[PDB]
Amino acid sequence: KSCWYEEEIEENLRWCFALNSILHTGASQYQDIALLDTKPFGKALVLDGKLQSAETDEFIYHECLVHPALLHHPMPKNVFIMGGGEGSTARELLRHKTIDKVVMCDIDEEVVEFCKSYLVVNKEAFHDSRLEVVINDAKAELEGKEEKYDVIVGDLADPIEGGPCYKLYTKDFYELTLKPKLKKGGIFVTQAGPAGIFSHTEVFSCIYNTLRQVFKYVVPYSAHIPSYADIWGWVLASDSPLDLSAEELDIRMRQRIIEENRYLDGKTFVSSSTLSKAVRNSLNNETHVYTE
Amino acid sequence: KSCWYEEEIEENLRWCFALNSILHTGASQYQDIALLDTKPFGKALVLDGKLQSAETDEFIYHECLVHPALLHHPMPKNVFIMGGGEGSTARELLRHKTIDKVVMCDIDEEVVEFCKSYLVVNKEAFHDSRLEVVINDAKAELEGKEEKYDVIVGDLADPIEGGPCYKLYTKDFYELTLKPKLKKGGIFVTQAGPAGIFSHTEVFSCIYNTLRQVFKYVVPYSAHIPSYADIWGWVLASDSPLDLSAEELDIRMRQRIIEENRYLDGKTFVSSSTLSKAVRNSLNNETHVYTE
Amino acid sequence: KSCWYEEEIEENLRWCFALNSILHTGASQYQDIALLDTKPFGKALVLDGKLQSAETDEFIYHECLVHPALLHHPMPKNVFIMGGGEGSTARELLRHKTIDKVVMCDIDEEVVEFCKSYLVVNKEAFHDSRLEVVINDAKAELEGKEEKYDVIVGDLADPIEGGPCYKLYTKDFYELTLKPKLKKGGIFVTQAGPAGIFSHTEVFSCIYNTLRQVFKYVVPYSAHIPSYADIWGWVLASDSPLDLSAEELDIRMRQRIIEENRYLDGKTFVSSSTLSKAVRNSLNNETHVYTE
Amino acid sequence: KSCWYEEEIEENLRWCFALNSILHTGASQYQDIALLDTKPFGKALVLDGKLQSAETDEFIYHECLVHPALLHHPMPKNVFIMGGGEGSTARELLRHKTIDKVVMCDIDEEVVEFCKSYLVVNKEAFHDSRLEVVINDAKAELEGKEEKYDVIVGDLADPIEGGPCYKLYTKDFYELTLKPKLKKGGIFVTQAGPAGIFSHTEVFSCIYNTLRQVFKYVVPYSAHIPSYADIWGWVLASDSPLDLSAEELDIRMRQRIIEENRYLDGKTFVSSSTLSKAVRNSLNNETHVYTE
Ligand SMILES: CSC[C@H]1O[C@@H](n2cnc3c(N)ncnc32)[C@H](O)[C@@H]1O
Ligand SMILES: CSC[C@H]1O[C@@H](n2cnc3c(N)ncnc32)[C@H](O)[C@@H]1O
Ligand SMILES: CSC[C@H]1O[C@@H](n2cnc3c(N)ncnc32)[C@H](O)[C@@H]1O
Ligand SMILES: CSC[C@H]1O[C@@H](n2cnc3c(N)ncnc32)[C@H](O)[C@@H]1O
Repeated sequence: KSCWYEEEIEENLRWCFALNSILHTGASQYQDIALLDTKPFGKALVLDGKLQSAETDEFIYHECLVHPALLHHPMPKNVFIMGGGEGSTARELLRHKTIDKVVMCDIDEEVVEFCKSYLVVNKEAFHDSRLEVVINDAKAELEGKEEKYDVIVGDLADPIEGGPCYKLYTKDFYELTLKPKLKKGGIFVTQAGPAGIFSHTEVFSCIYNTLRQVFKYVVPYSAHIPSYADIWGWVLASDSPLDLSAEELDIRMRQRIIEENRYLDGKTFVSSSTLSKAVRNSLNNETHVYTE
Repeated sequence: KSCWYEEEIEENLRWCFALNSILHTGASQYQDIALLDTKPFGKALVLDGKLQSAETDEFIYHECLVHPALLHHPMPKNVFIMGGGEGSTARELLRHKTIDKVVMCDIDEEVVEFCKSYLVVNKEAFHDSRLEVVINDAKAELEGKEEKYDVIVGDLADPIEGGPCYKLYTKDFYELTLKPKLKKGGIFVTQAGPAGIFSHTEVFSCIYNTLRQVFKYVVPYSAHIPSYADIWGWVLASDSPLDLSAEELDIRMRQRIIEENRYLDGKTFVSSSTLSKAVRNSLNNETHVYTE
Repeated sequence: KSCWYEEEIEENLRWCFALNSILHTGASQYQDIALLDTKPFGKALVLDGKLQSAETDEFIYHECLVHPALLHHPMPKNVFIMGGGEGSTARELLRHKTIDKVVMCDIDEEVVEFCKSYLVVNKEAFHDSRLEVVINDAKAELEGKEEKYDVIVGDLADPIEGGPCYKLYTKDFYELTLKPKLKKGGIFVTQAGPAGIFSHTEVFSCIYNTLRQVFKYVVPYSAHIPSYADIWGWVLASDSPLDLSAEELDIRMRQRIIEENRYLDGKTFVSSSTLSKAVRNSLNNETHVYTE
Repeated sequence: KSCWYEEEIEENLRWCFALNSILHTGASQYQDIALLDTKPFGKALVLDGKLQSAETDEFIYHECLVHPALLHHPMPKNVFIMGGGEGSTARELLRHKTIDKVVMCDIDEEVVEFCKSYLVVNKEAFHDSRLEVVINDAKAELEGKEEKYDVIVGDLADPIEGGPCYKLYTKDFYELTLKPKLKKGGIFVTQAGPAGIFSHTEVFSCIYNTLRQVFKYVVPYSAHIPSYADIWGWVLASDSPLDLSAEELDIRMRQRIIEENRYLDGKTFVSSSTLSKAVRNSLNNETHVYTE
């Protein structure tokens, strides 16, 4: 009971996990990198002292981030990840039998190399001949190449004014950089920060609203992640409709995804996408738009 | 911040709230009592060192516990609360225009008087002329009185083996004590413990399955409670169906409930009662029944 | 075991006391004020989240701050405290039968009023007809009045560049403001911050060295305070010698001080003033002088 | 900072050190073993969840434990350590040019091998040809061998009733086992627990008084150990006097000890052996004697 990892989730609120060990480290100019072996949540990847992915429950975040977008697509073949150095987003994408190519574009080579070696859940993903790793700022990569994609996946940090990832959540990014690189029928999905009853106002509503200014159809959704001590959110965006029944989603999963999902079925997604009264209300009334 | 309340909410997992003050304390034969003034969650009632109700979010637990059961009844008039010394269950029940009598049967008078003295938000509820307070074991109290109720509400602790509340979750209790004290068309609802992706197997699935042995129609549902750092669960049970649309629920809230709910609208209840894949599978495959 | 007061003593080092209650508060523009009722150390006065005085052991700090200076004086009659709003420095001074007048000059009236009411160890001190309370910056008070004193006592915060108390530790303060207000045979004593094996370099050595530039005789000394999690320091300074045997000090205490000291006898002071090898070495080699 | 080692060093009192890592662990029949890499104190050996030796300040404990005893002997040649598996006691003893043989008798081989493997500062000491390691209970080992020593060193745990080390602090042990294994002019020194203003009554005063029943000359002394957040105690005992000046001690260190001590000079020992008022009074009024 003597060693603890502690994080201040919100100020005046601390979440503490008993520690077995501090397994491996790196550090880059971009961020501090650590892998902790924790008692309640297993191995935990921590970046700049912030938990990113815990062994026991990261499947929830990665299944929610990836599967709804691909399943709403009629035939998703090629896909670009903004971020994703941890490798689990890639792992989940690669379970889709329709996928020919996944480009993982992470700014930090140290994250990629670290996780490739030490997040061994992703070992087969990292060695899948369909994966191409690119080391670059994702906005620069997208602007610089002509290739278009069926799905683009944002797996970056929250947009904080003055911060490194903000510019990949702006109206101008989505409109001028992102949409030109989606094929017809293309779907964007991004992680969209906390989506709790109070916490949803921090970035989730703004991301939803910003996407609403650019894409015709925008579907916000959320799920609890125990290790995060909150509900997390994601947003789908597309110029083609995003409206499938629970059973339609299930049929698509059984046909197209190798192995059973552990978190997500069709009903789970329908529930995730039915937000609570107050959260719906904030999203509907939100006027803030991220710009730069 | 200098002052903290710390609770080990699961083995190897600590949840800490910064404190403004420690307001009042009390004690009884059944439990120690404290009211803390916390920074993240306002005033928080703690019983035996376990958080019960926090000012900022107890609305969620109490709206979830109360409103679905009454809204699905054609005309709910009398209601009996097992426990509810804290007073927020009563507060919510008394928001219904159809209600003419609320019996709060809590075993611990010290809890009742403590909250009646110090939980300001329930002052008005405790003084409502429809509210009758009875200090007793709710099982004995139900057996010893022939009166029957349109709704019975379980607001007890989790059924822990050898614990004081266990016996109010057994098949025999439901079948031989509780069911005979429901009027025709009667609805029972109980709090049913943690309903997280892993925590749902502790009691929630067993409470669902136990009620399934006794009532024809049983509807489990859940919602995130920030202050608990988990999803929490409730189960409706009745020998008449419990099936209304979101739109019907919303009309009925407008007709029957004084002022606007803060958490719950019709679609929120639909979402709440659509459990995730793994949770539905546990509930549907469960075989444990609580018996003496 | 649930409520704790925590302080980061040095960074990466936390000292935590179990809390009974948060008894009283104030706040002024100068500082936050709190009285905590702690389990290990009793009642604890905390200013700006920093422990100042704990019930169980503040006698150590106040006996060490006050008694050596007065006892080295042949007949100390009038005495000025820089700071001392907490009242215990005054209490200790007032045990001297030679003392006619104590001036307590604290900048913060809220500290004085708070402690007068709630640090009831000092109740009789605050009501001693010999005490005069002045509310003012001590440097302004000393510069503005002509009255000279037999002993001046610094009971202020550590000198931090840019901070409120720094200017009362400078060479120019001691030389131009302070020494003119000492009578012949006058003794200055000030608290001089941490005096631990590593911590003594922060301010203790600089204070000692600064005093050395102004006063002929300068005697540094230190003692452990359990609640501080360190050795603390004080420095005597005078233009007349400071050299008494342990027995001479004892005889003076029995003659001049009402009641028995609990911490300090003559041998204790001799030991306190014999610093360890490394601390002596830092004090001897120190070249930094506080100036402004 | 995110990772902490926490130890409850007294009831209701927690001392927490930020961690770089958890280096190695081990176990035996007698205790669990861990080596932590801490921010405030460097590498720290922990036995049964209790801090033993920290890299930044263990020099203080080990110089205090060893050097006074040898310096007061005219010519100390052979020495027996009760415990000392950690190796720093040996390290210090081996700094003396007069020493020809050091017996380290520790009951736990796992402690010995753990520290011999992982405590770098003692590598050289463990490989010194004067050092002999014996794995045994030091009481049995002393009884079973007729060899006598110029100095015996107690480096054990505190005598706790019903504990493994209790029997190595009793009058009968000292009188019938230890005293017959001291050569004429022999000196015993033992660690003697906490020696704080309040903590000195736990064992320090009883260890002093017990030794007083058996040896003609007994000298208690103490020093602050930052990592322990307390003053610690040792007691010298001999049938010849233990009385040298600071100047004599310093000359003898120059003559006999390789390189400069970091903590201890002659005046430091004088200060150490001049206890404060309340501590001297406890030691001098004590009547408990440790007996079987
Ligand atoms: C905590 S951020 C999650 C991931 O996004 C990566 N990242 C941050 N900024 C960018 C960017 N501009 N383009 C691509 N990846 C990024 C980080 O290296 C990390 O792996
Ligand atoms: C935290 S338990 C919730 C409430 O249930 C009450 N309680 C516990 N057991 C029973 C019982 N058998 N009957 C009625 N109330 C109970 C407690 O006093 C508390 O206020
Ligand atoms: C923690 S500082 C200790 C005391 O010194 C007081 N103090 C701080 N600055 C000054 C000053 N310049 N003159 C007199 N008292 C002061 C504070 O109000 C507090 O009571
Ligand atoms: C923390 S106890 C200090 C050392 O004493 C050792 N020890 C405990 N009891 C005895 C004993 N009876 N004889 C010798 N060493 C002991 C332990 O293994 C440890 O290394």
